[PDB]
Amino acid sequence: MKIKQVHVRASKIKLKETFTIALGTIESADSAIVEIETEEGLVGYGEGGPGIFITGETLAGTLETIELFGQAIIGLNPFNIEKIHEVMDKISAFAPAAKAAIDIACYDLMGQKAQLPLYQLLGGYDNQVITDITLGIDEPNVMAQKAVEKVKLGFDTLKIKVGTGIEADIARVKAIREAVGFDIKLRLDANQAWTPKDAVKAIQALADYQIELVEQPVKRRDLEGLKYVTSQVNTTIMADESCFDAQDALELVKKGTVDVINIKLMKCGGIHEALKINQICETAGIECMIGCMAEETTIGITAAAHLAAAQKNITRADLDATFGLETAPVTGGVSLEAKPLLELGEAAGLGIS
Ligand SMILES: CC(C)C[C@H](N)C(=O)N[C@@H](Cc1ccc(O)cc1)C(=O)O
Ligand SMILES: [Mg+2]
Repeated sequence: MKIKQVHVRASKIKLKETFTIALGTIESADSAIVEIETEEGLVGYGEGGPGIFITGETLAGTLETIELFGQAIIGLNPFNIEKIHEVMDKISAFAPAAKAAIDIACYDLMGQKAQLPLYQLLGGYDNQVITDITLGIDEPNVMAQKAVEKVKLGFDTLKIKVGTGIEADIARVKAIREAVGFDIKLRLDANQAWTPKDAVKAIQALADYQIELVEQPVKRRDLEGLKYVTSQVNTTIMADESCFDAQDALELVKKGTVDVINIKLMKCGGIHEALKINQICETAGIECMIGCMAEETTIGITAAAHLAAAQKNITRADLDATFGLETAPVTGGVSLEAKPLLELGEAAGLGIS
C-alpha cells in the first residue's frame, strides 16, 4: 500500500477541571490530529498531544512539524515504519508529539490493512487494560474526598500527585489512605518536586501507609539523586521525566537508577519507539507503566492502550486523559467515561472513526 496524502488539524478541548501537578496547571487539551490516507482509500488516525512543561513542545510547533513529516512520506508503505521514523528523525532532531502523530496513524493503517485489532499486531498478550486515575494536587481533605468518589466509580488504584512540600505532601497521602482504607493501591507522583533526601524522608514517613510506588521523586537530570532514592528505600521507584526514549532507558538500566519506567508515546515519538523502551526494560527486569499527557484525547489514549494490552512487560497503566475531556474529537476508541476498564474491541487498527 502507499500513502496518498497526509492531513492534520488542530483540536482544542477544555478539561472539566484544571489539573494541578508540581510542574504547573493544565486546563485545555490542545492536540494535533492527523489523518493519513492511502491510494486504495484506507485512512489512519494519529495524534500529537504535547505537554509544554514536560517536553517544551507546543501545538503550533507540532502542527508545523507534522506538515513537514507528511510532505516527506508521500508514497511510502505504512508498514515500512522503519523508514518512516528514519525520515522523520533526519527532518527533526526532537519532536516526539509530531513523530507519534505520524507513527500512530501508520499503525492504525497497518491494522486496517491486516484487518486486525492493533493489540494483536503488537504482541497480543491481552485485549484490554485496567487503568488508574490521577488525583490532582489539592488540600488533604479535598483529595481524600475525591479519592472516595473515584473508588466508588470502581477504581482500585489511585495515582496521587504531590509536590508542594513534604510536610503537606505527607498529609495529603495520610488523609487519602485514611479515607479509602488499605484495599486500594496508592501510587504517588511528585513530578520532580523533591530533593533526594527529602524524598527518602517522605517515603519513610509513609512506610505504614502502604505506598505501591513513587514516580519521579527528583529532578529529571538528577540521575545520581534518583538512584540514591531507589537504593535507599524498599518502596518501588519509577522514572518518568528522567526517561523519554530508548536511549534514556538504556542509560537507566545501565546505572540501576530505578525499578520501573513510565512510557508515554508523546515522550518517545510513538509506538515504534515505545516498543524499544519496553524491550530494553523487560530484558533488564524492569517493568513498565504506560502513561499519558493531559493534552491527549481518544486517539493517543487508544493507541497507548493497544500497546499496553499487547505487551506483557507493560504491567501498569495510567491512561486517564479522556476522563477529563469535555468532548471527544472522533468516534470509537477509549470513551470519555471515567472507568478503570478499557476494553479494546475486534475492530481493525485503533477501532476509531
Ligand atoms: C490528567 C491525567 C491525564 C494526567 C496523567 N495521568 C499524568 O500524570 N501525566 C503526567 C503529568 C502531566 C503531563 C501533561 C500535562 O498537561 C499535565 C500533567 C505524569 O506526570 O505522568
Ligand atoms: Mg509521572
